[PDB]
Amino acid sequence: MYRKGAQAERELIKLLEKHGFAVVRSAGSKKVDLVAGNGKKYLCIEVKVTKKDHLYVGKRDMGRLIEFSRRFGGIPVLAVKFLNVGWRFIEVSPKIEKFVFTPSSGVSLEVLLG
Amino acid sequence: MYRKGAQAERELIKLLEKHGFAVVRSAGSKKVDLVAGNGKKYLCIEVKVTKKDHLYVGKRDMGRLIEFSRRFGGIPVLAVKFLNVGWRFIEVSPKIEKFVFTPSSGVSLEVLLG
Repeated sequence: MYRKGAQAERELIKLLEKHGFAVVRSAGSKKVDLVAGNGKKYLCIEVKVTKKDHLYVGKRDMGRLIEFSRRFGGIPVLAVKFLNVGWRFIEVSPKIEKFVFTPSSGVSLEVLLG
Repeated sequence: MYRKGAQAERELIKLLEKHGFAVVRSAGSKKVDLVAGNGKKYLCIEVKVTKKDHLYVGKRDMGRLIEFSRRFGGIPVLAVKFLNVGWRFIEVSPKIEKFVFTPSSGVSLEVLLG
């Protein structure tokens, strides 16, 4: 186990924990990368990291995130670390046809409050 | 890096999914083994396996379980697979720290849920 993006995941887990959330990273790779919760809000996260100012994500992966989050009772979140601007969080919808994003598509960790 | 009873954990994941739950297994072994949700109920689970007809559960594990469940906002659950008899569950109260678990002192998956 341990995806190639394992280091990025660890960093996020720390950020989230730093904000009062309990978090676990998945051992298998057929669900979502992380699942977090603080008693009020519940997050199901897919983690990515890029050097560009835009990123393309496959339907398969995003469809999986949504189906999982829906059944679990958590918000389907794509966390992207743009190696220049910082972490951006995007709540994805099944209405989306092509999953390509820029930072303005998401919000900051804090803003993601609720 | 892989824990004993990973086979039992995979087994419990299927059972839960049969009941409508979305579930992930933890990569690290410092939190809880499984984390589940169905849209209205959230479970944080500690998985155990024994060839005996009883199992002593320590203070350290239960304290770890209760604390993580409290922060995450899920029901702390101990799940034990008693070979030659089946799975048994018990929602652990924050007022208990150690105990000997037997198949009868626990409940079936159906009752833990409904």
